[PDB]
Amino acid sequence: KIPRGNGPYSVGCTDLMFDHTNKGTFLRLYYPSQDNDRLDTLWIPNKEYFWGLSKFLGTHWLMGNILRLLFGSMTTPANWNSPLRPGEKYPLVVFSHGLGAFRTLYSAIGIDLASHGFIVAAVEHRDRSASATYYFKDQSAAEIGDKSWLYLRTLKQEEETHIRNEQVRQRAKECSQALSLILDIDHGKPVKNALDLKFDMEQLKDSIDREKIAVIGHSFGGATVIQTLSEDQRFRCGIALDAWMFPLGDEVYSRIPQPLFFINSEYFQYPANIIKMKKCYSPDKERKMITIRGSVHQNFADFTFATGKIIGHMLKLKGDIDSNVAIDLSNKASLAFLQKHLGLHKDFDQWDCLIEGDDENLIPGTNINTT
Ligand SMILES: Cc1ccccc1-c1cc(C(=O)c2nccs2)ccc1C
Ligand SMILES: [Cl-]
Ligand SMILES: [Cl-]
Repeated sequence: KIPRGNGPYSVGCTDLMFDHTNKGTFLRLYYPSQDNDRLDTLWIPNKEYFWGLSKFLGTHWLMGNILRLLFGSMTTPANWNSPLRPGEKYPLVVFSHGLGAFRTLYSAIGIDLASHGFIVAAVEHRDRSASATYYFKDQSAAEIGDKSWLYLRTLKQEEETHIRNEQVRQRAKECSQALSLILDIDHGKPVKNALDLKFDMEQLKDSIDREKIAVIGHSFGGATVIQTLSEDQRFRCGIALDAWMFPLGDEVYSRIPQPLFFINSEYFQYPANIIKMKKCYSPDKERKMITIRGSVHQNFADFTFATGKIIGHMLKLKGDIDSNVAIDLSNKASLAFLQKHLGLHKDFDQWDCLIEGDDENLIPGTNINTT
């Protein structure tokens, strides 16, 4: 089980694709919901995501079929297509997934943020960093639901620097484009969802606290946070969850005026990566860094709740720390950070001490020595 949100709001979930092309926005929306008696949300909704997952893990696509057998009916505790909770303007998080992931795989984060009164737009990237994604070749294909699938691209050694940087820049553009889509919907601009789903986008009219915008992401998505902030000032702060810094250009590091929070796992980080995080620091800039004790890279993803403790530890989906304990720390410290830098009038400041790494299961800053 993916945990339910800890906040007071019920959580809805829907998908939005606009336009229908490989250049349009595809996102999964998590939102405060009016109702709590809908069907739970299908975690991985299409067989082709399992094929892409199997390719990314370096197995035969038939292991994809076995993963589908084991996980294809798994749900996440968000009310599918629930009406939006009316009568409040919600701050907006745009969320960026890791390499091999896609929009649906950070629901523990998305649901928790929504349960505290956020709208969350979890982007599906079309940079070939997702294990799979889909779109429609044209308007006829969209109408009949004839999906075109795009699978993870594997790189040769000498494509690494260049293609990862091309990908992070496309990812930033996709985050900006998703923001603009949501902001235009918030006006009441008619948008016809390329997916035929029983959620009226007209509900989102006048629902966004238009100045309270953040970008959050894991791993590749953590780099995407930083790229996005340097190029789109509409984002007011960023949270990089165990950022993989390698994709970022040399130019970005001095170009991030917004507050930035690094939440790291203990066992992923390494000096080359920490050195790159430290390049984002300047005395005029607001920077914070914490490390979750006993955690691994995938503690931020829903894969951490998908198996038992032994299989979990074996597959590096779980660390020595309990997965619920770890995600609570990351989500609560995130809430306090967003309250501070978005200027929210909630009670998230109760977790301010977590921003400083002041907890038995937190390391202030980093465990990694860079000398
Ligand atoms: C746990 C799980 C459930 C359903 C499909 C795939 C997985 C899986 C996932 C990873 C993983 O670490 C990642 N996959 C994509 C991005 S990270 C490693 C092993 C397994 C079995
Ligand atoms: Cl290193
Ligand atoms: Cl790790």
